Amino acid sequence: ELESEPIAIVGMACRLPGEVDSPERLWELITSGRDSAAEVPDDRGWHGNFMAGAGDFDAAFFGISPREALAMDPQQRQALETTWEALESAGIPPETLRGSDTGVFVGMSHQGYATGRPRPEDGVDGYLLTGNTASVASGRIAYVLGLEGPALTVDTACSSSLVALHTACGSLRDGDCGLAVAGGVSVMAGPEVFTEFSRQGALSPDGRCKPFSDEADGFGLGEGSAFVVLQRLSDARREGRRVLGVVAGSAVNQDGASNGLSAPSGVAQQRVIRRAWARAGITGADVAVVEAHGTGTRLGDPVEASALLATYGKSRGSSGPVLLGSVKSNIGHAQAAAGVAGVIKVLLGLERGVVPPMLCRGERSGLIDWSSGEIELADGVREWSPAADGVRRAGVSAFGVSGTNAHVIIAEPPEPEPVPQPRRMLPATGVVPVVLSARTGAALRAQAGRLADHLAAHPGIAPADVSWTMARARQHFEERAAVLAADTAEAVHRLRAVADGAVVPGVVTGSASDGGSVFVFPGQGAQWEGMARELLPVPVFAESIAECDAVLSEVAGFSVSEVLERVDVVQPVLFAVMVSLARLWRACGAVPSAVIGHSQGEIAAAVVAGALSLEDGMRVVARRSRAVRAVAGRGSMLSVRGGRSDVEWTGRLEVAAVNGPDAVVVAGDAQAAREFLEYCEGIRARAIPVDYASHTAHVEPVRDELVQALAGITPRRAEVPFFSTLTGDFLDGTELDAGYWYRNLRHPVEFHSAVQALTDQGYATFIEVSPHPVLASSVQETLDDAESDAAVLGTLERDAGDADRFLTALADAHTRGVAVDWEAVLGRAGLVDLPGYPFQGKRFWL
Amino acid sequence: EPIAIVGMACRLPGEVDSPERLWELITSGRDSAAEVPDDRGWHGNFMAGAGDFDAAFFGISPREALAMDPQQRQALETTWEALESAGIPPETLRGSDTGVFVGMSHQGYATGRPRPEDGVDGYLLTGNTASVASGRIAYVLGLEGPALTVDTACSSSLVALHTACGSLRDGDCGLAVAGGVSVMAGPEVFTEFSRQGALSPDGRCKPFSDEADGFGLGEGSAFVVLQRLSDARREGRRVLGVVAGSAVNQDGASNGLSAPSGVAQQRVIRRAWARAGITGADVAVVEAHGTGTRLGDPVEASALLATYGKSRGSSGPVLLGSVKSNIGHAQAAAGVAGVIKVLLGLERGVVPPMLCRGERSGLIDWSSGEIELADGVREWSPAADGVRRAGVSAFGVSGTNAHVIIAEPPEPEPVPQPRRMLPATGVVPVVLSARTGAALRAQAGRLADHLAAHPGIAPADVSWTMARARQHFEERAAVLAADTAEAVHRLRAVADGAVVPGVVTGSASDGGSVFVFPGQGAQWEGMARELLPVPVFAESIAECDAVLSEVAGFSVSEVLERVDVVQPVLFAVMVSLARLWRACGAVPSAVIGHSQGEIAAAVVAGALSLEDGMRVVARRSRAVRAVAGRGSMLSVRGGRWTGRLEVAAVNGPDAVVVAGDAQAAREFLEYCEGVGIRARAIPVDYASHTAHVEPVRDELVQALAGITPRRAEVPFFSTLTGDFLDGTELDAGYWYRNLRHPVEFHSAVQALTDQGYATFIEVSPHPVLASSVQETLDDAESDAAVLGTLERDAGDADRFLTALADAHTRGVAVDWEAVLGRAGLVDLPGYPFQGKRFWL
Repeated sequence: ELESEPIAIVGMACRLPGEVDSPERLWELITSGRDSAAEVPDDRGWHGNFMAGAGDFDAAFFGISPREALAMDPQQRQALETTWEALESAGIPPETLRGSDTGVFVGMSHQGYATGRPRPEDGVDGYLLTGNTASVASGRIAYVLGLEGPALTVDTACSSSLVALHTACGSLRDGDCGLAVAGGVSVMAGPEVFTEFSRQGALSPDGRCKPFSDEADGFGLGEGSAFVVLQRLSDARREGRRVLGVVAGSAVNQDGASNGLSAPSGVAQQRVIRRAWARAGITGADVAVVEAHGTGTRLGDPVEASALLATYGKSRGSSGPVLLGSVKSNIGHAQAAAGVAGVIKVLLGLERGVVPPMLCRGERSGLIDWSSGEIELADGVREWSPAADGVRRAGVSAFGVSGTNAHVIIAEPPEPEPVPQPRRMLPATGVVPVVLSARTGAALRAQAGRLADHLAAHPGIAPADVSWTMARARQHFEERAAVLAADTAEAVHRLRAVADGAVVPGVVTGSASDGGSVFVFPGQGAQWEGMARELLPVPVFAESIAECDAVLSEVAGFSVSEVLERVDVVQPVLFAVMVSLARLWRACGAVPSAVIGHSQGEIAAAVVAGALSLEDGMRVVARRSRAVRAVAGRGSMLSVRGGRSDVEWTGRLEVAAVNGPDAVVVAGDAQAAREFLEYCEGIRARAIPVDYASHTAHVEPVRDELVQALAGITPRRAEVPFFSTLTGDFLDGTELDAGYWYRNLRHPVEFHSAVQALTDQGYATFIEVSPHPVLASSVQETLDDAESDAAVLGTLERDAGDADRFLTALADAHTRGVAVDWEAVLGRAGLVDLPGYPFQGKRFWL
Repeated sequence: EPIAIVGMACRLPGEVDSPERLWELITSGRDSAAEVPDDRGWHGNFMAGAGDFDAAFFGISPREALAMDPQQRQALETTWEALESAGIPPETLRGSDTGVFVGMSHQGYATGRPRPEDGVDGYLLTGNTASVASGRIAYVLGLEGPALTVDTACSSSLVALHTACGSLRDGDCGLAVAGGVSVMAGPEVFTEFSRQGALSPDGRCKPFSDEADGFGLGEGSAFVVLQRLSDARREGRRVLGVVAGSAVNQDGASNGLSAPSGVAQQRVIRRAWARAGITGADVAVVEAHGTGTRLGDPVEASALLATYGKSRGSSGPVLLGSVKSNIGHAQAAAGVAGVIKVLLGLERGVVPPMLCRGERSGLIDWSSGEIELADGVREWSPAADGVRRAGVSAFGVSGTNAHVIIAEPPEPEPVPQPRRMLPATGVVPVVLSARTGAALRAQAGRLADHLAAHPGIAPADVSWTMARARQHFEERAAVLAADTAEAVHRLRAVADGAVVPGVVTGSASDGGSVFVFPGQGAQWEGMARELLPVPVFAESIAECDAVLSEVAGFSVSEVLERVDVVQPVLFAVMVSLARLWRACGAVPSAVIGHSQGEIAAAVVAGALSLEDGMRVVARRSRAVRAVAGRGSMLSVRGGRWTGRLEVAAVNGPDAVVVAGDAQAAREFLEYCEGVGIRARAIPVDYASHTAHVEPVRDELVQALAGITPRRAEVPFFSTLTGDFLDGTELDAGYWYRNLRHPVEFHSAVQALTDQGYATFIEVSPHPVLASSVQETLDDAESDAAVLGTLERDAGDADRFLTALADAHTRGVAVDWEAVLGRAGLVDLPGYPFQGKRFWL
């Protein structure tokens, strides 16, 4: 039950010359047949291939000071940003990795950064050693990401990154980690490496590698950053990762005693090729493509070609000629990153099912025996013949100038076992949310512009995939935005709206907060005929509604009563929609730090908090609302825009609620009200459709009777902190007896007071759990008084009791920082390749 | 499989140049703290010879040696030493799947614009890029397994050791070199840690002491040779200990890249026990990262308490220590250093001690009494298993951690030992070699110093180790000895350049060896009877006896002569001595013969079967007997009655044999006694190589007419024709013209000399022609050497062992495994490196 388990490549990232800043841009360069040879930049201080942004670093993203960033070797910084991008390609939000066996293996050597004396002004003392010692290149990644498997920096020159891959594959097979980042980085800071190869006469004047060409006259120095994410195939499939290829086998060895430390030996190259085949249990006939070391040196190219001839050339059998190429023909010699660059080239190929081409410049080298016809240069895009197995495979080679050699077999990934897919809460409406996050607003804007450009340049991409990917395969940062969209084109328009600062429907913006969420249960006038009907397909919701039907009939003979009103029906139905909407938020991941209610709302809130069972909570609102129909006739209520005290004629009307700084309820005698009302026809007052006045003495008649009816209820300790609008503070759920429920009907509702307290205590998000926003505007006004940044949210709305509205609410709750379990909401779609985090890099170059 | 440590080597501060010196420094409670050297540029711990390097040894230019990072030079010389500790002649590893794993980081060498006068242009980069530190060992030594350099700061060499083991388990290589080297060339590292305030002003690491106040910086080489236990046992290597389990993890998010985390340390310790299939109770010793940091040491102690301190259950407190207390923080070699320290202990069966200073840190919960500081030497309790174990930690400042369980080597499955070729006589040869004469004397003195300081080590172990477990270089010397005192005495002679009995000196050479077969008077009564115990010899005498019985009656008449018996018996002794040389490794490039000796030479070369050769010498001899009585031959010192004596053989520039009629010889002798010309008769009544034998011709040529001359598998150089003969030319005629034409031996030795042969071996019971050959070589101004085999009144195993040693000193290939068999590998000084200082 143990063997060389296949290792899977689940992500990849690279920064390479020729303006390549992602695997996909590398594909463009290779199919274009453009190269990157250009003159050395002046901004370094002393022809070749150079990275666009070698010295740019989003230092603030990773919490690194600008002084330390200036001291960090540009290789340390590329490795750190490219590691991040690789995990994003694997679809792993890097936070989930903190405390993980994840290992880091970085191939690298020294390139002459920070060799002068430190200009004291720059103030890099205390940072320069750590910014430039090899082990830190790998240790820093594990520090910044909280990774806890092995972290090593390895130097074998040109093969460094393939040796790092080889080591990570053993680490994974051995149990030393369960996920690994492996790759290499180089940035030619100083001119020492270029100078030594010039002196040797090893560099083409072009700056271009002409691999296997008659025009080969030396290699072109390059640089870059190339990283893959490795995982044992079993763990990959079990976690449903998107496998890009697999390392079927790999090998490492040494030239030994060649003719000069740098001299190449074809025999060594053959043996390393053959150990790889052995580890992978294949023969050369099973490999259609070879991505060679391929540096364009007159004497080395034939050495490499003779060993391919002696290995891949023989017994090709059924398999036609082997295709041969080298990515150095487009980007130059990327030194410590050369190997994995090659590996990312063949992986791009596997995606598209074709053999990646090479910039063939001129005629084949006359020094190579092509007479067998068994090796062909990959001149343009070609068919990738599977092997007799039906498996496509490639071979990648890196032969370092210190004599250590590597060869790796990359194979297409096996077919995944199909698994039963999880269900998506909320019926499908074609509308999908697409969420964005960055560490600043400029970065947030840039993310949105890039997603829009990608989706415009890549249409046909399934919006469900962009939705799932940006919610499940990306980390959520401080500054957020979300865009509802029914089809790709509507996404681009609204993503551009985020990008350019436009307010537009279907687009929301917000900052994520530490503080808790408070569920506001209003009651009052949240009802509308036909409410929340479109949510009865949702089992979480429908089930709550059904159990509510059971216990209502037993206590009031009533039920759904919305297949197609009056106070002792409306209140038992608004109770039911509110505890149901609450359970729906719960099952979508919004967990309440506290519950608060307005009058009857407090009964749904006590249920939602666990202080009263669903049964007792129904009985309390059924026999509280039957008891109010018994003091009908005389009595009514009115809303009065304008704050209390100013509204505070006596003995017939009194203040019965306070809802915000600019909103009060007054109640008392029916006629007496019309009096106040038509008085104000000359304040924006308005009367509530009521035949009685609660929170007044008109209710003392039903006291004792109510208290009795609800004497069998059993208040329990709450699971969620219940804030009493009566007491004005937190209250053990045992204290919610009939007395409390009478005193709730009689005493005045100090709701503005409670919202002020909860704002004082630092709660961040108020979610009105109701079929129509009733208190939301009043709460929003209270927060403006306290000059607060707390956010207020509705759930459903009249003409909006649909899933599309709850989806909108989920989108806004998440944008404010409420934890939406997007897995439970958008089930589990596939991972699509979308732009990475939009690093806001500044230049640092000592 | 378990990976075995089969060799080990280290250069460390405190004058430590070998694992034994480490044991010295550690058991005598001294430390190496001292001021920074002046000669480096710019308090700590420093290697004595950090900039010394034997560039000529590795064939490296002095300019390239100047450009090379001392870290690269030390790694090269220490890798050699570790290979010698393994008993592996490094040349036998050329073309081998041997892996090189080098832990290392940058340390400030070559940081300034180089003085053009230095001439480093073109070597600086190669001599300072990290990959070349391991790539160059693979290059110099021809190794072909993986070669990596790795940097995980203070854990580098244990991570290196961890990677090698996985490489060995994976079949990626079959032997690995692993370790770490650091040399504080410039002061950067020192300045940084000073600024941070982590460096004790003492320069001294005080691990787990209340007096801890920072660590002291240090440097070092520490390397071990690794091999799968199966393969080590097969090759019969000496296992110092086994890497039962190793683990590597990272601190992740500690309170700073440098901050230590105990959970991280606990987890890596427990992964290593899982790989090794043990629990903390089974480990008696922990060698720690130590350092002596006020805040670091308690994190390490807390993690050790939570693993090695829990659930010991009547196994006693684990012992605790850190070699940094004696040598400081070797940085990249800190780990293997600690490994070598616990290996030193495993040898002697005691827990190696630590220089504990002051009182135990009050920052540490000693209250369970389950962890005890390794005060002085202690008993190493084995575990219930019965296996002695130790744990070694190295925790990197980049946050990478390693813990390694070192265990005692398992008991070797015993195996029947190969037989020695020669009968044992308590006399052993100990052979010496190095690249220059100076180095040879140096190796001699260090072996004498070593033997003086460890008496009662067996001479047969010294013999076997020096002959089979070291490479043999250009300048050689051999010493014969029957006890250690005598070896010491003669080894001093070699060291002092003095001439003494028992001691031979010489230079190995490219040319081949010629087996020289005389006839003459090599015989003596009872010759070689002492070699009959040796099967290869006995079997050949016995097979001669048979063929001679069917051509005469005599046989093994070497117990309790005349011509038709002596020439047959000399023949059987020479061809048997030839077979003994060959079973001992000596390949003849060519054979040459003097008269009847050519028959021996033709049989040794395969041109005649043993029978046809016996037959030729038996008849040829009887032929002489027939035409005897009158006639005589005499030796005459001088270069080369007229028709009554002629020259019958020219043996050298000053030696001639004159033969003729018996009376005319008596006349030539009296004249010589008068005129003073040195001459003496040869006890014979015949005159061979004159017309005196013509009579018995046309008779032997008929008796030897059924001989079957075959083609020779060894070039036969005809003294007769003075050039190379196909063995099918060796017909009866030849064997007659051999008896009648005069022996032009001197001319043949000149000829072979001019073809570049290097070594002449007289395959005879007594060296008849050897002094003449030397005379011939002296005049050609030739550096070639002349060797004998047996000797009149010696002729036993001792004289043959002596001959083997002299042939080895001159370049002849002696098997040594065939002559000595297996014996014990013992630790003896390494190659005597002759380093000049290099430093930019």
